[PDB]
Amino acid sequence: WTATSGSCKGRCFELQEVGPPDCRCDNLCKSYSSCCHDFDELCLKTARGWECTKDRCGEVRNEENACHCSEDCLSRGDCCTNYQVVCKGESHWVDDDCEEIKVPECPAGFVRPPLIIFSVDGFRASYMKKGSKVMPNIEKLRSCGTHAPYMRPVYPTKTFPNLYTLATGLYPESHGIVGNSMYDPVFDASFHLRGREKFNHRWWGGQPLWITATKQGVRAGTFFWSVSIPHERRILTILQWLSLPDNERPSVYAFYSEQPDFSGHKYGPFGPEMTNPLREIDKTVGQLMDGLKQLRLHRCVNVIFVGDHGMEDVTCDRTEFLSNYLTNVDDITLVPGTLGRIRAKSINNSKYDPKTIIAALTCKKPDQHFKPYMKQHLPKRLHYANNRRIEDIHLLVDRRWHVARKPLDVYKCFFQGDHGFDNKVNSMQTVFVGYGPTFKYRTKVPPFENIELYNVMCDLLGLKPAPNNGTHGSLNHLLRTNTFRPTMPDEVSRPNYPGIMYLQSEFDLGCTCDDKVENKLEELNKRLHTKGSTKERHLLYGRPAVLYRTSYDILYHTDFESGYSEIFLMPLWTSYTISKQAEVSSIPEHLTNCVRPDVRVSPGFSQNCLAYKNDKQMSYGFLFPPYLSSSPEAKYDAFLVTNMVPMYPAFKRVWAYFQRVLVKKYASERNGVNVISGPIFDYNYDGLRDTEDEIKQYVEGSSIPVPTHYYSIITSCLDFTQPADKCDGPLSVSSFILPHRPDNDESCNSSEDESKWVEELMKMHTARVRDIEHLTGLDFYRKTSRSYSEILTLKTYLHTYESE
Ligand SMILES: *[C@@H]1O[C@H](CO)[C@@H](O[C@@H]2O[C@H](CO)[C@@H](O[C@@H]3O[C@H](CO[C@H]4O[C@H](CO)[C@@H](O)[C@H](O[C@H]5O[C@H](CO)[C@@H](O)[C@H](O)[C@@H]5O[C@H]5O[C@H](CO)[C@@H](O)[C@H](O)[C@@H]5O)[C@@H]4O)[C@@H](O)[C@H](O[C@H]4O[C@H](CO)[C@@H](O)[C@H](O)[C@@H]4O[C@H]4O[C@H](CO)[C@@H](O)[C@H](O)[C@@H]4O)[C@@H]3O)[C@H](O)[C@H]2NC(C)=O)[C@H](O)[C@H]1NC(C)=O
Ligand SMILES: Cc1nnn(Cc2cc(C(F)(F)F)ccc2CCC(=O)N2CCC(CC[S@@](=O)c3ncc(S(N)(=O)=O)s3)CC2)n1
Ligand SMILES: [Ca+2]
Ligand SMILES: [Ca+2]
Ligand SMILES: [Cl-]
Ligand SMILES: [K+]
Ligand code: NA
Ligand SMILES: [Zn+2]
Repeated sequence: WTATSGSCKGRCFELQEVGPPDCRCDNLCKSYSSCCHDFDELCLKTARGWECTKDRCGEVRNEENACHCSEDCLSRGDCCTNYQVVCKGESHWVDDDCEEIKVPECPAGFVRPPLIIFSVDGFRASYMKKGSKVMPNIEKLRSCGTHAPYMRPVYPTKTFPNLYTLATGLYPESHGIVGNSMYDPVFDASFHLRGREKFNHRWWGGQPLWITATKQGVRAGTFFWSVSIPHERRILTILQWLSLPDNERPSVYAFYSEQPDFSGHKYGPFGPEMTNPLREIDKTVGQLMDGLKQLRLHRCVNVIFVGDHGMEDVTCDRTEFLSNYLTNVDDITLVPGTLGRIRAKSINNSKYDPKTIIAALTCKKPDQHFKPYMKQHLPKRLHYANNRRIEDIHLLVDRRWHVARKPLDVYKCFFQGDHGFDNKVNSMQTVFVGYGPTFKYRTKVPPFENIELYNVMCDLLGLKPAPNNGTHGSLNHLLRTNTFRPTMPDEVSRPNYPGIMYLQSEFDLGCTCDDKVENKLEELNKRLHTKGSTKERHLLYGRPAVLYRTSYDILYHTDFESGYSEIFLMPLWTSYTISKQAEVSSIPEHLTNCVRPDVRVSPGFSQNCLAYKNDKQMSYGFLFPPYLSSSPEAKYDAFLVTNMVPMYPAFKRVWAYFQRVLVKKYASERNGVNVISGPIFDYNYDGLRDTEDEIKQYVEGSSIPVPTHYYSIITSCLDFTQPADKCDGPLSVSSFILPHRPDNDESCNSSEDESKWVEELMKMHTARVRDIEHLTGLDFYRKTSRSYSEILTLKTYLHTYESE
């Protein structure tokens, strides 16, 4: 209930909201059906439009006008944004040359440069180039400020998850806004775009920037705008707030445009109808910048122009129907469209089986335009699992397609655009420009992820960020000043360096190897290798630091070095360098099933071959590949029991092709590579390293835990004219986190040779180094020549494999 008979007089776009039944005058009151009776009359004036004209200059103030051209308007803070251009001979901001903003040039009383976030819905990254002729204000912000070629959104690439990620620095799984539509089974409640459940605070986790600011004594303008407030009025409201007294004036503001998304859905991303929305957005930027210039704020404010996601060509004829695969289609609930999420229609149906739904959806049609996953099997880079609002069964839909339950859902076309697909898809990428005293001048930065921006907005305002998924410091290169200078994390566990401590006969592991094959030149030599003489070649960036409490050993070899876990009975990491000139060899026939005890590591902290023999599902692989041994004698090291890891036969196909073919391919293409590989245990799919008590599967009969995934980090010189092991400058990296699965059901062409499917699999499971850090508790690149912030940027890089 709302007692709508209060008044909005002197309360228009008030910044503190009032409690029901008292009526509201804030920028969300329309969205709550709570505005006072006179809110339209007083707060949404439109009389005489939005621009001063020659005949209005010096007029007598008429409070009915939408904005003013009278002499007092500047000190009142309510002039039309073009007032000084029409009435005082000034130039539009867009017509002024770019001039470096070295320091904030702010009116007295400003304690910090304000931040204005200019957010645009569905603003696809390529609009910056393809629309540049019709967006002169945006183009000047871009060329004169700091810009990225694109900014990566989060998955799903929809509005609500992405705006809230922008606001919090959190993945959707952590902030809780996992879609535009959700069912929370603990609440037993549904969140939808229409309706009122979405206003309940219980959906919205983390700490968004406006709360962060308020808690630390920095005032914030309200970020949300009811859809019927026109853009001109949003801009004028911000500019009016910027004229508040010092004690009342916010330091952080957001504008939001529903365009170009709205028109994109109707017309496709490049429909000829798209030029006009782009022009109109540009005009709105121009109104802000002119208005800031009038207030002497154009060289004071930091402005961020940022999108939530892009837009793809999608029509209703490109819909896949679950009714074509499932016999039981009425026993499921589908969240449909550019992704799918499936759960049982009724929790009383004991016949509902996810395994049989997955199987009925797996590789059933030759051109099938979606792929089912149990959520824990989705690519780890999507970080899309650890939330009860994310259904166990997921469908990753191909770009340009939809999925629906039944044909009647789609005809009971309108639309030519949509979005929501995998966040590496080129059409889903969006934009970032920063312009202001605190951003760099005329500077292009590499693409980055939108989860990073919260930290930077905090830096811009002198705020300590709440705990988030950004890597704070990774975007320091965007900033002229207010950089954040973190210290590397301290190592928690120091390694042991075991020497030869065990005789061969102390091992009863059921392993065999044909290696009784016998010199002081080459005996001193092999001793030096075991003591670390080649470690500078294979460990190029220092050993990784272990950031949690555990017991592990460093093991040196000619060809590779490893950090061996006494708790998990395998390496945490294995590091090796393969030059451009390295040669690939086969496993000799006599060594095919060779596994050799490691005389540095106790039988009690070793794996055993008998467990693998007994476990009919599980085989083994090696982390340092025998194929890349530097010599026949060095090859014996590769068969140590301490280089062995549990592998499903199905996975061995993948891993063998990576090791035998791809590593050498990358070393040829990149002029040598350094490789760090290892196991990952994430049984609770939270993106973080499991403790021992979280492990759900062991090699039958043993204490050997089975990884959920295998990683590799592949580093070389960014200047590929220099070999990876003699690189003077910046590094280049690509990484993956491969799911350790007992079948290759994910890969529909897996019956073909590995050359036709393995690399496509690996591309899908591309990863950042930081993703592997979360998953292992390890900290990489500890000893380079490079600045730490540069290394943090390196750690957030994702190799996406999309074209330009
Ligand atoms: C991305 O960045 C984020 C932010 O840094 C990372 O998320 C953090 O991860 C931590 C570990 O998973 C986690 O720490 C836990 O916090 C518990 C207190 O949590 C509440 O308070 C905080 C602080 O304000 C708040 O942020 C939390 O918000 C979550 O939950 C609400 C619902 O209340 C949601 O609205 C909100 O969206 C958010 O949800 C997300 O996180 C929760 C987990 O907290 C998930 O379940 C959701 O799916 C969603 O992803 C909470 O309101 C604290 O109680 C935990 O303590 C347990 O573990 C410790 C280990 O130190 C143990 O010693 C204790 O005994 C304790 O265990 C007891 O409870 C167990 C569970 O009931 C029980 O099994 C035991 O037997 C014990 O009784 C723990 O410290 C932190 O909350 C989140 N923060 C956020 C915002 O998500 C994230 O990891 C990053 N991602 C990556 C990939 O790096
Ligand atoms: C979510 C969310 N989380 N935090 N915020 C606040 C926020 C943060 C930022 C940030 F962080 F960048 F700084 C910027 C701007 C805002 C305000 C957005 C705003 O005023 N909105 C009201 C209108 C809504 C339209 C839905 S309908 O038009 C559609 N729904 C879904 C659609 S689609 N395109 O199909 O996915 S369109 C959007 C929100 N909003
Ligand atoms: Ca959007
Ligand atoms: Ca985990
Ligand atoms: Cl959704
Ligand atoms: K076996
Ligand atoms: Na297959
Ligand atoms: Zn949209």
